[PDB]
Amino acid sequence: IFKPEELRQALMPTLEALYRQDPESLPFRQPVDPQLLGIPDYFDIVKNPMDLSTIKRKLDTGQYQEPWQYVDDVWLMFNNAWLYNRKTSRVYKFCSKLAEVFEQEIDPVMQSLG
Ligand SMILES: COc1ccc2c(c1)N(CCCNC(=O)c1cccc3c1N[C@H](C)CC(=O)N3)CCC2
Repeated sequence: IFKPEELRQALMPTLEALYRQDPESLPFRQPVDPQLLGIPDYFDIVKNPMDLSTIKRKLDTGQYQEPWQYVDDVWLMFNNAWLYNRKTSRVYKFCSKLAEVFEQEIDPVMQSLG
């Protein structure tokens, strides 16, 4: 059983590491509004949108029972971006950088949580 405060304390630094990436985190910080962004087919392609602010809210409000659910949301965010965007795009390349950062951050943390 994982207490929500323990998950927050352990996992939030990994999320903060993503947020600190500039310019790479910028398209990932807030939920996608497809009409506002001029990408009206977004939710047709991306069935389960995810973004950094949603993940933070889930940690803040105790919505994860176990740490792999958090890892899965981060990876969902990445996979959505690699699915929707062209390989030359900023979002695609930025996603790839975030995945590099996340891999390094999450490893010791997951080992520590068990
Ligand atoms: C589009 O690339 C950039 C790169 C840098 C910056 C911005 C936009 N802008 C705008 C940020 C807001 N737009 C997006 O978030 C976005 C736009 C088009 C497509 C995608 C968008 N992002 C999500 C992940 C959905 C996605 O899969 N693809 C801010 C200044 C910095």
